[PDB]
Amino acid sequence: SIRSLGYMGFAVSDVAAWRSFLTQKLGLMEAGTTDNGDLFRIDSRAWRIAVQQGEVDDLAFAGYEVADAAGLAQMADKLKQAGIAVTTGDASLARRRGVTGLITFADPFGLPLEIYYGASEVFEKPFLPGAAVSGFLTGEQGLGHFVRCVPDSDKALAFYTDVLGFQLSDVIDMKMGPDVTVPAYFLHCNERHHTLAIAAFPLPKRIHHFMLEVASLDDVGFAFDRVDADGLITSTLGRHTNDHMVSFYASTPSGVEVEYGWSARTVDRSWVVVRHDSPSMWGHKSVR
Amino acid sequence: SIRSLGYMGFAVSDVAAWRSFLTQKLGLMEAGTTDNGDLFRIDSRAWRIAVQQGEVDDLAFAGYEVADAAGLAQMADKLKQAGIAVTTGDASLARRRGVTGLITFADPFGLPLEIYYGASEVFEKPFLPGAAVSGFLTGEQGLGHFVRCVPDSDKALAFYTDVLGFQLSDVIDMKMGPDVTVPAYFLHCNERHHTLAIAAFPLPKRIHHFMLEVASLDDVGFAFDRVDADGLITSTLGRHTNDHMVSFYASTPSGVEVEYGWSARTVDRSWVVVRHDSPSMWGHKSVR
Amino acid sequence: SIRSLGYMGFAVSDVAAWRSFLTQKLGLMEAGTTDNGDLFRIDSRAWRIAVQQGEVDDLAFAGYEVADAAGLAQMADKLKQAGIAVTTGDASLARRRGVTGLITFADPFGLPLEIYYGASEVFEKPFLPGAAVSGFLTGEQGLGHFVRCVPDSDKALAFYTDVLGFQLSDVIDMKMGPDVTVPAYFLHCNERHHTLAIAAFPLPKRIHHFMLEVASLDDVGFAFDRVDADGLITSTLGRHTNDHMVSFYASTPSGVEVEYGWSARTVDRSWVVVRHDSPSMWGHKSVR
Amino acid sequence: SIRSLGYMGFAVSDVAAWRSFLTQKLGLMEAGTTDNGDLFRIDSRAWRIAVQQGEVDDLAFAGYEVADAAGLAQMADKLKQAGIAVTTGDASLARRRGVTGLITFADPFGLPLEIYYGASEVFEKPFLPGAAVSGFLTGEQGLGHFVRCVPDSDKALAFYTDVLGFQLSDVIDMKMGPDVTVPAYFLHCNERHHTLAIAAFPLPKRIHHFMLEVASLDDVGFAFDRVDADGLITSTLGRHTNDHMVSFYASTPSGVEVEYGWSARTVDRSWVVVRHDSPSMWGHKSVR
Amino acid sequence: SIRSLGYMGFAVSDVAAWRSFLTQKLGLMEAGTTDNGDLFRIDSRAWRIAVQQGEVDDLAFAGYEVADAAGLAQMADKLKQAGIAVTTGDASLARRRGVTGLITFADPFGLPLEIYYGASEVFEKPFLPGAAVSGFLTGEQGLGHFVRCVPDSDKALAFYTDVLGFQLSDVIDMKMGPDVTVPAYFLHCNERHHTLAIAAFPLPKRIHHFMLEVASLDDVGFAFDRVDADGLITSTLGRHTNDHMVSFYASTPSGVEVEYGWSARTVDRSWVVVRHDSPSMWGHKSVR
Amino acid sequence: SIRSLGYMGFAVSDVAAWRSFLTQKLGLMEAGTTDNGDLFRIDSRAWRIAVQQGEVDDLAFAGYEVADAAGLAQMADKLKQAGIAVTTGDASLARRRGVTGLITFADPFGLPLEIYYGASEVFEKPFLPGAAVSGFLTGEQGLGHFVRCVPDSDKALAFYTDVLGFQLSDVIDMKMGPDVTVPAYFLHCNERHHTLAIAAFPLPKRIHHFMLEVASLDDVGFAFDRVDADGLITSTLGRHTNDHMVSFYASTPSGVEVEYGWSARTVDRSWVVVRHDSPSMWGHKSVR
Amino acid sequence: SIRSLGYMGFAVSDVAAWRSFLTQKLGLMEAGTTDNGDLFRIDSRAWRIAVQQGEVDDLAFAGYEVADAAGLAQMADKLKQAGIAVTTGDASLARRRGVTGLITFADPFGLPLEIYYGASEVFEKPFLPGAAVSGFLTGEQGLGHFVRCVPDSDKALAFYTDVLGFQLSDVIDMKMGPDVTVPAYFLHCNERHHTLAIAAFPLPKRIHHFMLEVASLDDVGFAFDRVDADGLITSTLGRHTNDHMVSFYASTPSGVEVEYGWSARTVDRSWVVVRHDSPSMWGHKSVR
Ligand SMILES: [Fe+2]
Ligand SMILES: [Fe+2]
Ligand SMILES: [Fe+2]
Ligand SMILES: [Fe+2]
Ligand SMILES: [Fe+2]
Ligand SMILES: [Fe+2]
Ligand SMILES: [Fe+2]
Ligand SMILES: [Fe+2]
Ligand SMILES: [Fe+2]
Ligand SMILES: [Fe+2]
Ligand SMILES: [Fe+2]
Ligand SMILES: [Fe+2]
Ligand SMILES: [Fe+2]
Ligand SMILES: [Fe+2]
Repeated sequence: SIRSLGYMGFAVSDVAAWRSFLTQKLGLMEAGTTDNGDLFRIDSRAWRIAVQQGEVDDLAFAGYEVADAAGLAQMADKLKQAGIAVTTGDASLARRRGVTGLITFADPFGLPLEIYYGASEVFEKPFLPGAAVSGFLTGEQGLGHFVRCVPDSDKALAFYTDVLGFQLSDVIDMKMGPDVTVPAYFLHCNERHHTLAIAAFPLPKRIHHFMLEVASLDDVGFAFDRVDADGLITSTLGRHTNDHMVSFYASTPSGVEVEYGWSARTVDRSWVVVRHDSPSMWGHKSVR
Repeated sequence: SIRSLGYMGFAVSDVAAWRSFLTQKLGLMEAGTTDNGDLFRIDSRAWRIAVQQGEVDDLAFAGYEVADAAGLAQMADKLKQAGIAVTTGDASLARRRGVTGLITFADPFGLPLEIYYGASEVFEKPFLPGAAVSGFLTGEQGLGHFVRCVPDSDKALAFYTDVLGFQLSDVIDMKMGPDVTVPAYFLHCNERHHTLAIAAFPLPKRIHHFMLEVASLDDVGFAFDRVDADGLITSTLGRHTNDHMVSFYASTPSGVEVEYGWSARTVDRSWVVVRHDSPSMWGHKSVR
Repeated sequence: SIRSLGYMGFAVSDVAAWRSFLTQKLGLMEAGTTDNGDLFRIDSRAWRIAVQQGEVDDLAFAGYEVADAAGLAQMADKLKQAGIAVTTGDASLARRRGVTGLITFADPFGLPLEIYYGASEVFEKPFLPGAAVSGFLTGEQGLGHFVRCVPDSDKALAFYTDVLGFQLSDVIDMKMGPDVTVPAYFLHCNERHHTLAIAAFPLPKRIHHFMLEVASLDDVGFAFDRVDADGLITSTLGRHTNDHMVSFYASTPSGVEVEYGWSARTVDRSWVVVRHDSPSMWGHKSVR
Repeated sequence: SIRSLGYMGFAVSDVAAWRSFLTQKLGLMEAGTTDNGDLFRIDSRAWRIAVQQGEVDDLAFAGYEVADAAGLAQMADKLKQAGIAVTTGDASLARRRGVTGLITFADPFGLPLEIYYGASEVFEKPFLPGAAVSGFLTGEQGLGHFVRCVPDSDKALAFYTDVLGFQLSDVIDMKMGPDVTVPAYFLHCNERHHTLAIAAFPLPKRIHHFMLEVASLDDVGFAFDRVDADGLITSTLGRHTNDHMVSFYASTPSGVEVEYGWSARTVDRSWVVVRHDSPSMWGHKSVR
Repeated sequence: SIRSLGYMGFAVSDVAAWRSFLTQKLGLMEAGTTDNGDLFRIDSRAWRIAVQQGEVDDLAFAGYEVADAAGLAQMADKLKQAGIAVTTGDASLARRRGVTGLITFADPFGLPLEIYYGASEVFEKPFLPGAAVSGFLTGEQGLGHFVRCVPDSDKALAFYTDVLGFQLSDVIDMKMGPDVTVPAYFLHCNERHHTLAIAAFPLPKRIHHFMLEVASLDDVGFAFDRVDADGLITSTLGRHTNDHMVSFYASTPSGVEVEYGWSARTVDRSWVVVRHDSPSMWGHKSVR
Repeated sequence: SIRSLGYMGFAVSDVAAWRSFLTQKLGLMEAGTTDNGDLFRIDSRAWRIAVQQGEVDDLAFAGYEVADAAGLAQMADKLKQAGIAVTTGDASLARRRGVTGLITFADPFGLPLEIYYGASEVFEKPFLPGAAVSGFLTGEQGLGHFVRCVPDSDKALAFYTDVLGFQLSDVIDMKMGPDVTVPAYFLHCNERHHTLAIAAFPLPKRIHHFMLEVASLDDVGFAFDRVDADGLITSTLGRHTNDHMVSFYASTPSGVEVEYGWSARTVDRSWVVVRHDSPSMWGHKSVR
Repeated sequence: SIRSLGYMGFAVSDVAAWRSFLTQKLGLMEAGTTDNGDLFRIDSRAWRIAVQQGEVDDLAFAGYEVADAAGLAQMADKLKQAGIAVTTGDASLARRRGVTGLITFADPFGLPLEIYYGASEVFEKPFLPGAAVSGFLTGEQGLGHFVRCVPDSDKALAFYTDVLGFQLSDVIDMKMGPDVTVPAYFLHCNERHHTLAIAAFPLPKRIHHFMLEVASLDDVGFAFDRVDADGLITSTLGRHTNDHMVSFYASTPSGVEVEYGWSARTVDRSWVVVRHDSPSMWGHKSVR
């Protein structure tokens, strides 16, 4: 059973731009370069984000974490029974990722996905942010979340809930013009309101944005100014209606956006599915 | 599995009287008028109470909330297996209610009931009460409760516990004269002591009263004076023996009573069924 | 320096009525009869209220407590310097009161007052209320408070603040008819909002009422019913604007009223004098 | 000794614009119209802000609160000894202000000031905001603060600290162009970081802005959108370096600005005077 | 100004009996033998109790602690001004006591007293009790207390309060037979209810008992059994009326009694002098 | 189901050296000598560590605790079904161990193991440490942990997880020279991070070390000095990467090492298996 | 009145060595270079430590902070009245230090001292440590402390307590060989146990060491390893007897030592002067 989103990899045209953006603007810690690419940390894990040179300028792969080898076995079985082509990652791939075991496959629309267990901790190399950030919120909530853009929401929903086991949190009916309303589905696999959201948005990328959550309002405020100085803000500060996250959005060097937030609410056992007609309570004025 | 009482609809002869009563006396928020009727809010939900023009001057329908589509499916199945005529609400009804999916049916004595999932939240339109009220208690406890008057308690009990899944909290043996003692059954479907009570009282209405719970004693005290000014109090302040709610009762424009209270105790896993011979510890002097 | 109101004595025409009223209706503990009269307790002190046979049917004397012999000396000095006739209570009076030392004198309008130190504690005879009362609030706040009716508020104010050292909390402009508005002054000598209030009300008694404070809302609710059963309620439950006490008023056998309340706010160092135009936020409907 | 800023009065050309702005945009409560003008509330006090028709379109007077009559006497004495012309407000003025006693005078540069005691509380008329605002922070910190623009900071400083008793919190060296740096002095008279700030800014008004503090971040976020809808924002959200208040600034109908904030830090006994070179840690981007 | 009782010395006929009694029965830590005698610890101080060979079999001296050299100077001055013969302890005595400076003198009835400052801490030799005791309560409350038996209470009271600065906590009128009632005065010099008590009891010793306070009820219960095994209990478990200490009394090898207790209440600024007619609420049955 | 490690027995060549080491250096309580050997306590249990004369100078047996007789039955069954030779301990062995029932068997490499239920508590003989130790952490976490050295980790892992039911916490890849990397597996059976660790280290003993956990940092610091005085430290203070325990290692008289630590983190339900490349975050410098 | 130690300046032969040592080993933040020298931060202040090129390789000056201009005036007066040559720092010096006002002078043995008020805060440039350090403890406790080596302790003591106003915390009798015992005096000017210590040690430097306090044990543990890697440790981890600080000592490039600690206890109003015979409870083994 998937416990959380553990890592993400980006294939970009300008690795140097990404390195500077992640460390200097967002405050991630540069963790060295390997055959896995330029590695970045936000907590005790050896790496959470990998940046590789590539033409797509987009998310290259995402890794979901299971608790142990038994969990990995369960997921592999579930995928096989669904008719999904799964490959047991070889020792070489596992070593490149710094994990104990992993299986690879793709979502219905081609995004490479990996499910693994036994990632590497580096408590002996204490996290030191590249910019003044009090801390990132990970732990049992994992890395954060991303919005997967798809041509068919229903097919995507079936795969992610029925095969991968994500549960629906809520739905937001996104009004994109008079004749267009697109539902965005927010899914969770742990306490974090959503680890994955699915929407049929007409975008050139695999994801609309990925999100990192910090520990204090000041972390967000300071980062906003750092990013704004280079004219990269896409949405002003605001609070979402569903996860109640206070955040701003900015453009990464690949055009993909990043959401930097704080104070999101979590999902509990008493949670009930609801719907919203707006994605924000206040703020989030588009400056794109 | 029913999680809570989510909404109620009243069909009344004087809509204007009801609008003024709910907002000015009780402090609910006017949420506009639609084909669902005059809508009123007490929290983040788009509406909790609907008032429509009608001859009965009584509760027209009540909606019970399930967590998701799977829960809706379970309830529909349970009702069918019991031989209850259930209708899957059409898109038109779902849109009128602002819900994602719903099924309709009636209790053994004709009260229209609806079970739904995915109601609408409006966090972007912050709740502002029509009178000075610090807040209403809803959340996982839902809207509040109401007492269903029935000609046969046993038949009602079987339907609500065996088919709808409510659990018994306790029973109060209501002494109505020397030769008449009527048991009132209090049922819960969540932490709230009771979301539904059943009693064979000789009343012209479907319910004896509905109850709204507020956040502080002052909310109750101030509302009492507002209502008393118009001579609408039916019972003085008092505390119930079973749910320990401190409340007063007042008459709505339809003759149906409303209970306005604070500080009720909740039901836990260690709860045991008990019986009482009085409905109140103190107060609740009838001024009818 | 006066620390609190320590005890009160009533001279009544019907001692038996008072005994039954204090124990059975209010829940005080009968503490025996001595040459000090019928004694009643509300806490660890040997007695707080004394009832003696007398014609006035009113408050006979009140005792204010100082911390020690030095404090007693200071007050005696302050009174003498003001030209007040003070008498050092003799051993006989001190023994009758159960105190270590005391001085006696009268307020400008004839109320016998006593200032003493070293009252008797009886921890070995644990307090057991005469009715179900969770507890009375005394401690550093003392016995409670009473409203002294006077023919001239200014003369009374000068004596109580300038000579006795009470400090003003606030003032309420009591509208008693179109052509009559009487200011009521509320004074404190410790954390309790007011230990004494002064008003020029046209009453046949020395005090409008005395107040006892209990530990929970239920103590008040249950007592209300006990008193109401005998038709002795004079004001329904309500909350005051100044001390925020939730209370009801009832008539004692002497016609003097008693206020029975809970949850009053205290005065701190940041306190500032204010004025009010109403004595109650809600409730306190006169049923006299 | 001045305890806090208690009330403010504005003399404006468009009273209707102000009424709508204060209630609908900021969420203040309309408290009626008297010979004191249109009254607005933010807490239990009968009024905190008065709006009168006038030509100046600016702050007309400010009232500082003392604890009692003795405090009023002390301040009057202090002012007289300093050679300031003080007038004991007559009963008529006191009644218009709803206070017990007050003295009037002006600061060195003509701003009418009033020091009073015994303002009116209206707990019986519970505060109900004109817009969704969880609450305003007042209490011992008073109304909020305002920045007094003066032609000579040193003369202003001497008057406010030496005569009125305000204490310096800190100083910010405001860089207004290459050849101009103006120090802004922040003063406190209670826990609130500053109740008054003084700066020699070249402005047509007596004050740069006045500030109201709310209870939650959402209060600020929602108000920002309400104000932004009418294009009245002058500074984006940001946090100050000295009081650590998270706020935005907006233009009132008189051109005077209002700061609406949350989460300011307070001053304690361990406080030490410091200096800053920037007024904001992040945000507060001028959109004027 | 005296801060607390810091140490005590006993001159006994059987040093070995005392050593075994203090360590094995009471749980004190043996701290070695010096020219100061056999030393015992209960906390971080180098010693709190000294046992020397002597004929009196009683308390030989007691040391009161001041905060510093200035405090020592003040006390010496106060004693001289009172006509008390004070001797500045010489380096030899200071070294024997392990203190920085001290003055010696005697109470009106011959008990040698010492006031000192700068005692020795031995944090490097962690306290290890001689029996299972969770801990002793000392800190700002000092060593504990003792009851000084005197032939004239008034003379003793004057010396201890007027010269040494102790303050009265309360008085207990000890009924010793029909024709004899002796007042016991309890005095404090810090938070501990009493550090010294004075009574004119007809005893052959300088003190009735000394008291040590432990951290838990079990410490008392276990010690009771250890002492009871040797038939040394003089009073069963009980709770005092004034300090609310739960304790038992036992006989030391010198006939002087020791009180071993737990959970005493402290004295605060709001404390007022009171009187009691019994020394115990419950228990303390004499088995002498 | 195994609840914890309950006791351990050592067979040593120098019993006297062990007695002095455990009590004087580590602070364990000497609990007498029986046919079970020299017994030592760390909490309420009659004994936790037994020292017997023997040639191996190593761990002789370890006892795992189940909750009751049903649990014992389950484990016996599980072992039998796995083909392990289990012997139901006879009354004589049970009496020697002070347990109610037990079964004996051996791990795949010859270590005698015992699973038992109903050990003896001795609350009537309160724990008193042999050295200044505030306390040991046991309770639901049991005695502590030990590292089992084995020739084949996989065979050991299968036995301990599949048969005994331990769960994997994490793995540390121990770099022992350029051509040697040995994985150490850490297993838990309760909240304690690990009760057992398995590694194929080339050591002459059955275990690398056993660990005792104390309540405060000072307990560790003081013990370090006691042990260092005799030159027995093998690793300086440091903190582990996996359990986050702050500890030092020392040599026992048998050559087997003991780890003495504080502040380890526990394992919860959200725990996920991870891997590390270093066993320590800081410190733990080998001084062997 | 001196509130705390605010800043320190070092005049060193190798500025580059110091820069690398402070940032990489200790984790201070490099704050730029000015005419005040290389500046380093540990909190919101613009700088706390300045490093200048110089021959002495020692502490060049220390700055003590007063609350405001009045405090500065008081200290200047106190120094003048004592016959100390004080110089009012000129605008140039104040600007170089980044303070509002300051006075300069020297201690009896030539150490340049400065007392100032109104230092610069830089909240807009959030602190980012040069190494992984969770945080430094400053606030009302100031920078930390240093031990001033003097040829005559009594003369130094008189100056620091009688003129500068420091208060004695405690004394440690340092045994430096059989025929030498030197008392070290620890003084405080706020809650920090000691801001200054004085001892007549035979050292070539003005101070034995300066101390920085961090927020967690790990900060100390990690720094220890960083420093140990270069062989700069002078004392192993240990805890002091007087301030209870857990720390290690290391050599700076100037030979002066630095103490890096955590968890020191503070001084309160109940504090009493004591003496110790050892400076450490455990650890602090000299490896010099
Ligand atoms: Fe879920
Ligand atoms: Fe997002
Ligand atoms: Fe239930
Ligand atoms: Fe009800
Ligand atoms: Fe007061
Ligand atoms: Fe009253
Ligand atoms: Fe101040
Ligand atoms: Fe402001
Ligand atoms: Fe006292
Ligand atoms: Fe005692
Ligand atoms: Fe587990
Ligand atoms: Fe270990
Ligand atoms: Fe001090
Ligand atoms: Fe130090």
